[PDB]
Amino acid sequence: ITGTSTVGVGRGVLGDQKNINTTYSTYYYLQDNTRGNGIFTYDAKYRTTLPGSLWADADNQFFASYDAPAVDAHYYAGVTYDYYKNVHNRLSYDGNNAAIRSSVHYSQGYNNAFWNGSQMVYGDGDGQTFIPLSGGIDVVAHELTHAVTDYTAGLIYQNESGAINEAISDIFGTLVEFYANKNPDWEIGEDVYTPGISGDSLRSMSDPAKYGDPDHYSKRYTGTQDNGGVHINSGIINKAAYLISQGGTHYGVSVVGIGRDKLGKIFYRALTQYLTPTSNFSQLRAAAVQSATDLYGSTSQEVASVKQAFDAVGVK
Ligand SMILES: [Ca+2]
Ligand SMILES: [Ca+2]
Ligand SMILES: [Ca+2]
Ligand SMILES: [Ca+2]
Ligand SMILES: [Xe]
Ligand SMILES: [Zn+2]
Repeated sequence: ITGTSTVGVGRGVLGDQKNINTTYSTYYYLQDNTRGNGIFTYDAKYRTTLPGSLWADADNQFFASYDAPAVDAHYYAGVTYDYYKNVHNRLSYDGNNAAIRSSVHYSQGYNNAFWNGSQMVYGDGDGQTFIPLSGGIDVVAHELTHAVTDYTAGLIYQNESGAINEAISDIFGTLVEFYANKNPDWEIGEDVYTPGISGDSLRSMSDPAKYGDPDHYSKRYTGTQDNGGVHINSGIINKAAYLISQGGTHYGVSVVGIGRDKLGKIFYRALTQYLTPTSNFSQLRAAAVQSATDLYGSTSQEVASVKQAFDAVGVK
């Protein structure tokens, strides 16, 4: 909508207070004009027609329980926007400052979040398995990364390409989490998963096998479920990324870690300059090697580390 840029305040899903960029025009809207062509958050009002209505608030204070998922959706979209711009010189998900829209309160007890080709959608969770999914900055950035992927490599959401696609989103979801620097880890969804159980999460990049996901190519899932295991076989690429960053010895193969920032630069370049819609794991390894080569030189530690990491997860 047209109006004047303001700053509201409220509370997120985990009860933390934050300021949010809003727009004033009779009501204060969850519309952030400070980033590209706007960040827009909507109320789906427990139904599934999207996007729903642009979030409207009478006094620019967002402390109602009902407000909390909207607050975090809008805020964490801004953080994610900030990461890609500041760290990779990318302007929103299409690279040309496309408007970022999100809808919260989608359906009833909906234990998921997703990118629907045009926008972010967040369930509220059933309160058992999940609380409103926008509470997790890694979940928000995972999903927005899918948009980035869809506009760049275009990895098909099936079999190995799909698994890479999932990994990329877990990878950048995690790097945005570190970027924001609130309790960062190499786990996924821990902030909003199983409110009754502490110390768990949806997936682990540091040890995928903690939840039955493969950490080695010889352990890959080959059935047809989950689009050919896109959230399952991602663990193999997740572990590779973890090792490039953090180092370690995995099934006997030692990797020299090179840190999160170089991890991000290598995988961002692979994503935007080398991967294609039908890339497989073996082509991801080659893309990552070439990317590290472009960035640091063929005799670099960085290249050497990439080779060890894929070696360690049995990807040649
Ligand atoms: Ca209010
Ligand atoms: Ca965390
Ligand atoms: Ca996490
Ligand atoms: Ca939990
Ligand atoms: Xe983005
Ligand atoms: Zn995903």
